[PDB]
Amino acid sequence: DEITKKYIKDNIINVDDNIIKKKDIFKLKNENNEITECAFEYFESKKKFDDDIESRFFIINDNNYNENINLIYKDIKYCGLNIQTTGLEVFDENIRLIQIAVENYPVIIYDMFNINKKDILDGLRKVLENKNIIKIIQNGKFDAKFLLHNNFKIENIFDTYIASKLLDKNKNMYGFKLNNIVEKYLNVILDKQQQNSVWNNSLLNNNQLFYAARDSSCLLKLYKKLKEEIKKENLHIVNDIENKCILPICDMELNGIKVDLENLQKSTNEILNELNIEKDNLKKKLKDENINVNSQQQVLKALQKNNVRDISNKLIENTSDSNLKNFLNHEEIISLRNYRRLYKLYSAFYLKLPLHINTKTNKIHTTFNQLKTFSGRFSSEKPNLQQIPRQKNIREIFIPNDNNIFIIADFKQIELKIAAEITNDEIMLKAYNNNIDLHTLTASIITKKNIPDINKEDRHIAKAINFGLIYGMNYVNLKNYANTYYGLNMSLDQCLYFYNSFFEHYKGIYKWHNQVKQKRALQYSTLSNRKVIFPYFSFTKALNYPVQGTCADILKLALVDLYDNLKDINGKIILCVHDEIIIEVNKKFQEEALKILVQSMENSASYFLKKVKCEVSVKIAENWGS
DNA sequence: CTAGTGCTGA
DNA sequence: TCAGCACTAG
Repeated sequence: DEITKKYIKDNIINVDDNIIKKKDIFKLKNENNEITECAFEYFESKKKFDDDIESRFFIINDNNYNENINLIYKDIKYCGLNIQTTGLEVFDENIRLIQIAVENYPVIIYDMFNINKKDILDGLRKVLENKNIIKIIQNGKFDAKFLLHNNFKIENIFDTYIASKLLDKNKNMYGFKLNNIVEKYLNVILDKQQQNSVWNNSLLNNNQLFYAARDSSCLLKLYKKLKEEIKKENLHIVNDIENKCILPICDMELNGIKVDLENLQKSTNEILNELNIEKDNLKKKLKDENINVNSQQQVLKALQKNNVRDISNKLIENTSDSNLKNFLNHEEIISLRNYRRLYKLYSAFYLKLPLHINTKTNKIHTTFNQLKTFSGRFSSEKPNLQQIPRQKNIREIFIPNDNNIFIIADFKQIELKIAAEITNDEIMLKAYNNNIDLHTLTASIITKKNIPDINKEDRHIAKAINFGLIYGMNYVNLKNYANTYYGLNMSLDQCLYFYNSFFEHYKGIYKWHNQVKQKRALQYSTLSNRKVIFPYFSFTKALNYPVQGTCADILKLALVDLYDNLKDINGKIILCVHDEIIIEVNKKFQEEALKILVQSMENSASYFLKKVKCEVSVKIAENWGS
């Protein structure tokens, strides 16, 4: 039909009319700073949209290309960037459209599947690569991944999703989509009713492209309002750190971590054989061949039948971990706990990892979020690399690529040092400046011994108590935390003495607790001014948000600096979990990468914390579990 | 024979 | 998060 092929030469198919090809004379400055009149071709919606957002759009392909269109990019400061892709997986999908939105101009849509002259993208590469031009994106991680994977270099970025998330102060988890944000801040409905229309086809319908253009032009007005809103709330530091942390995260996701298939198979066979042996032993002990070991009620009934009792001659009724500890003087329950451990490992990690390794490259690629967590720390999904077992044997599976070497660096006592800085405790700072660990100090003041005499067990009691009480746990509740997560058995009188002694000397933390509990404020802030508003008062969250948020800020600034400092030796950032950062470098640059990483982490720590000097433990490792 | 909720730990 | 196990419905 002639109506549907009116603009087929530009790879546009007309569905419901509502499209007109119009030519107008534009005014632009030549490279020599001379106003040169140029005539372009742009498409417009025949039926005007009720909103004020821009809807005109160019389309640049192999034939329609005009050399003077690059004059739009000259002497700009912000540009709206949005890309449409054939699918979500970066490795199995290509980029369909690149969209650049420039103020008081139509959006420029690059038809990637119909571009073959590499000079067509010459100006796009410069406008993306320039550090003085701010690129506005929605969910910038996705677009940055897709652009970097396709040999585009992107340097500056301003994610409207990040600004919207920070401004809401973690009040709501859902929302924060382009329609929601634009409705909230501009009072305009984008009509995002496109149900993920077909993009793989070379021809694209009218409504698809007009939805694409309005999703890009609206980012300029959102930038204008959100910049002022961030400046008003003094969130510019956190916003800048987060925006610059997009590229490190995308680099981590693209690089991934390699998996040794041979060692993985060997470990899987060994663990499965051990599981079978333990299952047979438990079957013999439970005296029920048909019993399903995994069934909770069945094992409860079996143990009840066998009549394993307490020291108080009390029978078990729940197989929770805390309950199982009380009953340990029988072989049956020991075998049951061992089997539970083995089964948890086998069914959580070994059998689940092969679903995540890509056979095309033999690597695990993770999805890193940076604002879903309440504290602000990174969170990983699909393969939850934070949920990997911490045992040395398990982590030995992960290895660097061929002809490379890992460099693992992690902070020491970062939460405690941040707490000392924020609360301004007189004694903690003076201790740290003399090179004594706060765990050692806590152990010494508890045990009344001098610093040299502290053993490892006292250090362990200190490790429990310091993390226990800094976040406001009551002395009664210290028992459960100590026994559950460290195995120490403590008498409540001993806990009372520990609490009194701990808060008698560290005056700063006591004053901090008193102020936070007296004020009962609903708004809290970190040292990067990342603000959060809780629905109601929560003492533990109140005392925990500042330190952990500042730790997240320190790690993010470290990644931002490290990504720039590693470009000389082609280092690859692989992972960032807890207070740990992993980078792979070639074996020739083994020595320099260590100094680069140490300097980056130390500068990041010293930017925020000023009283205390942070130290980093770095080791050159052949594999993760070294 | 397939669907689910509802409930219990690792 | 993640897995798995008794109890309603055709």
